[PDB]
Amino acid sequence: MAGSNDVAKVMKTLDGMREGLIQTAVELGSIEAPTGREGAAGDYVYEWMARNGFGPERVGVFDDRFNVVGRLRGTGGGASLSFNSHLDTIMAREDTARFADANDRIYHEAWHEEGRIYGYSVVNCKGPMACWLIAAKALKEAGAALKGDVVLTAVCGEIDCEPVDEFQGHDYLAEDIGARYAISHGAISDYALVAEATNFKPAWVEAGKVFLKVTVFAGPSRYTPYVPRPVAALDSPNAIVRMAKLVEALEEWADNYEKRYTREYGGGTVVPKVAIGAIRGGVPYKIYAFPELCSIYMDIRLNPDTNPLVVQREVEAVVSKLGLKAEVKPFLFRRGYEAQGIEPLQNALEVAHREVVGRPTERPGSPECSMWRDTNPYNELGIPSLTYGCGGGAGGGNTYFLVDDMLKAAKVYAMTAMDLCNRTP
Amino acid sequence: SNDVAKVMKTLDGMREGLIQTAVELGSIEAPTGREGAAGDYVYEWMARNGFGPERVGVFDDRFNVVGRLRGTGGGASLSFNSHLDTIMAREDTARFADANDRIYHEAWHEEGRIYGYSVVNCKGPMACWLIAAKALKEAGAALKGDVVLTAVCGEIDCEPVDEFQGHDYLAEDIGARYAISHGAISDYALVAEATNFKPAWVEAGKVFLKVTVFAGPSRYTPYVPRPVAALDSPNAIVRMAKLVEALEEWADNYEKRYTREYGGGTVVPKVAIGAIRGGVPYKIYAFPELCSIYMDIRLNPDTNPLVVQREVEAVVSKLGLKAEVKPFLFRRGYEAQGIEPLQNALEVAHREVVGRPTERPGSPECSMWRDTNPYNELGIPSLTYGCGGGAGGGNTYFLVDDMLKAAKVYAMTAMDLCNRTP
Ligand SMILES: N[C@@]1(O)CC=C([N+](=O)[O-])C=C1C(=O)O
Ligand SMILES: N[C@@]1(O)CC=C([N+](=O)[O-])C=C1C(=O)O
Ligand SMILES: [Zn+2]
Ligand SMILES: [Zn+2]
Repeated sequence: MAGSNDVAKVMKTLDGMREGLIQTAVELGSIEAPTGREGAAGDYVYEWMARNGFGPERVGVFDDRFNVVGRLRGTGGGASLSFNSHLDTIMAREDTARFADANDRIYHEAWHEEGRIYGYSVVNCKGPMACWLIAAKALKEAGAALKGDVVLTAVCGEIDCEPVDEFQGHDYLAEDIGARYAISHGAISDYALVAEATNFKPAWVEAGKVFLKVTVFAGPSRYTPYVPRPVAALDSPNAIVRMAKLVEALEEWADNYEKRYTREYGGGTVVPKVAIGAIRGGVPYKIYAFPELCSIYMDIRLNPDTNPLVVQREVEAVVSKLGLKAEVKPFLFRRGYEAQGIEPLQNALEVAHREVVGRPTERPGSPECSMWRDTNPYNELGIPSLTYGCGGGAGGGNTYFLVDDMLKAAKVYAMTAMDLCNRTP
Repeated sequence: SNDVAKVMKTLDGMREGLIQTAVELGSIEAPTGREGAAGDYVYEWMARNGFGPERVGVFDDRFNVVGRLRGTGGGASLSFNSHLDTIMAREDTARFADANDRIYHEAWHEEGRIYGYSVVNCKGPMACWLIAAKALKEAGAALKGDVVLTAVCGEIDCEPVDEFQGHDYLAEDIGARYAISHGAISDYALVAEATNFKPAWVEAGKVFLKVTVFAGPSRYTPYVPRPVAALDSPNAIVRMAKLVEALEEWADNYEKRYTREYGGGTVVPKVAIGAIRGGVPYKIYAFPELCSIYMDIRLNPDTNPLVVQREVEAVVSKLGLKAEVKPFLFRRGYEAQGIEPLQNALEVAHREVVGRPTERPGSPECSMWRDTNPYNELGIPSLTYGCGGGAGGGNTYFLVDDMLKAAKVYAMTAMDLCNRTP
C-alpha cells in the first residue's frame, strides 16, 4: 500500500485541480468567520460538499454555529480516515482589547497573488481545509479504490475562547460545540488527520489546559478623599494594588512552571506555558472608590499527565506565600492526549510525505505539540489522531501559503487515504 | 471523630428537610429539555444554605448548578453529583401506554415512603447529598478538602437526530461533562443514583444507529404489485419488518458476546430498537420507499463503535437488503482508575451505616449511562452509589429510612476522604 499507480492517476487529477484549490481557499478565506459567527463559512463548506456529492450534514448545537460532516464512502472492509479542519478564525469584527492593530487587510481578507495565497484566515485554517477538500474531490473523481470511508469534518469553535462569568452561551462557546460534538454525533472513524499549518511536520501529542480565575481580596473600599496612605502594596486596601504584586509573583511561577512540566513524548515534546490573558477590577464608570477585589484570568497549558488540581494548588500556594487572600477558581479544564496506536496513520502519512515532499518528515517544535488541536477530542474518543499540513504555523505567525505547498499537502492527503483506507481494520 | 457522631445525629434531626426537599424537587416538572425550573430550585436551595452556587450552562434555561462547601485546606476534594432532568414528559404518549399516570409526574410523602419516578430518578438521591452537605456545614465538620456540589441537567439519554436539533433535544453534551469541563473538577466524584446501596465504577458506552432500508418504487395503492415476497416488497416498511426480526436475533446474541467482567462491575451491553418511522401518517396513499429504525446499542468500555456498526451492516447484507447504517451518537463507557480511596471511604461508611459489606452491583446498573463516565473520562475517579431500586428497573418509591442512610453514608464518606491528603 498504497495501491499500484492508482496513485499516478490521482496525482495527475490533483495537478489539474490547482485552480479549484486556489479558488476554494480564497472564497473560504474571504468569509468572515470569527469564533462565534462561523455559520456563513459552514454554509459555504456544506454547499461545496453538496455540489461535489459528499452528502454533507450540518451537525451543530446551534443552527448558525455548526459542524459540517460529509463522506466519501468506501467499498467495504477498510479503515476509515477523517480529515478535519476548523471553520472559525481569530480576529472578530474588532478585537481592540487584545490587539493594538486589530484591522489590517491580512487580518480579515484572503487573496491569490504570485503563486501565494495571503490571509491569516487561510493559514488558520481555511487553507489546510481546502487541501483535503480538494484531495477528496480528486479521490472521488479519479475513481480511487478505497475499502474504507473518508470522513470530511469541518468543525466550528476550535479556537480557545470560553464562556466565563457573565459571558455565557451561544456567543462565547467554542470547543464544546465543535469537533467533540461532531464526533459524538456521528463523525467517527478509525483514524483522523487534523489539517493545520505545521510545515509538513506531524504531531500526535498536544497539551490540555486549565483556565484559572484568580480573585484577590482587600478592602475596605474608601471614597478617594479618605484613602489611607502610605501603605505597603501587599497591604493596600485596593485589590488592584495587591493584584499587581501577585501578578509579578505569578509571572515568576510561570517562568518555572513551563520548565518543571516540560515532558517528552513519542509524539512531541510538551512545553506547557502560562499566560495572564485578562485582568479586571472595579468598573471604569464608577472609580471614586477603589475595589475590594480584582481578578486575573490565567491560561495554563497542561501536559497530558498533569491533573489540573495540581496546578490550582500550586497557584494557591503562590498566593499564600505572599500572604494574600484569594479565590482560585477554575473555569475551564480540557485534557491533552498523546495518540495511542497512531502507527498505521503515522506510517501511511510518512510514506505519502516521502513520495510527495521527497524527504523524511521533521519533528515539530514544542509549541506545535503544546497547544490545543482537535486531535485531542479524536484521541479522547479512541480515534488515533495527529496533526499535519502545509504552511508555517499561524502562531508563527505566517501570512501566506504557497500554492505549490498546498498542492503537495493535498497529494499527501490523498495518498495517505489510498494507503490507510485499504488496510483492514 | 468525634464529628462523625455529631454529623450523624445532625442528620437524623433533618428527616423533615430531607423529605420536603425531595418532595418539592420531585414535584417540579423537569423532563429532559425543560430542567430549568429544577435548576432554579436547586440554585436557590444552595444559595440559602450558603454553598455559593453558580449556574453553569450552555443555555440560560438548561444549566448545571455547581455549589461548594469549602475546606480548610490540604485535603482531597469530592464531588456529589445527581441530575435535574426526569424521564417522562406529559407528551410521551408515543412511548408509554399511560404516560400521564401520577407516578410519572408527581412526588409525595406517604407513610414510610416517597413515591414518584422523579424522586427515584433522580431528585431523591440529590436530596440525600444536598442534606448531607447541609449537615456537614451546620455541624461544623472539619474538612481539609472541598465538597463540590454538582446538580446537572441533561443526564438522560435523549439525543438530537434528523430534524430534531438543538436546544429542545440536547442532553448529555450540555450536562455533567460540560459542568466539569467548565470548572466543577475535584479529586474524586460520587454519582448519587439508585443502586440499592451497591457501588459501581464501570458503566457502558453507547452507539446509536439509524438504519434506513431502501425499497420502492412507490405506487398509488390501486397500482401496488402483489403478491411479492417480503424481502422483495417495494414497500420499505414491509422489508424493514423482516430486518427487525433479524436484528432482534443479533441483539439476543450481542449481549452474550460482549458481556465482560470488570473490577467495577459486570457489563452486559444490551440492544433495543427505540423508534421506527416510515412514511407519514397524513399522506398514506402511496407506500414509502424508505423506512428507518433507531437502535440503542450499549457498548462495554472496550468495544469500538465501528465494529458494532459493521456487525449491523452484516445483518443487513445477509438478508440481501440495501440500507444505510448511520451512527448518530457515540459515547464511551469507563471503568474508573484509582478509585480505591473513594471506594474505601465509601466502604467504611457503608459498613458502619448500613451494617454489612457492600455487594457487587447488578449488571444493568453498571451497563447503562451514568455521569461517572464523564468524570472518569476526565481523570476524576468516580463511582455511583445510592439507595433504592433503579427507576429503569423500575422502582417507584424510596424509603425515607434508606434516604437517611444514604445521606449519612455520603456525609461519612466525605469526612473520611476529604481529610486524606491529595
Ligand atoms: N387520483 C390521483 O389524482 C391521486 C393520487 C395519485 N398518485 O398516487 O400519484 C394519482 C392520481 C391520478 O391518477 O391522477
Ligand atoms: N441513567 C438514567 O438516569 C437515565 C435513564 C433511565 N431510564 O430510562 O429509566 C434511568 C436512569 C437511572 O435510573 O440511572
Ligand atoms: Zn487552527
Ligand atoms: Zn439517573
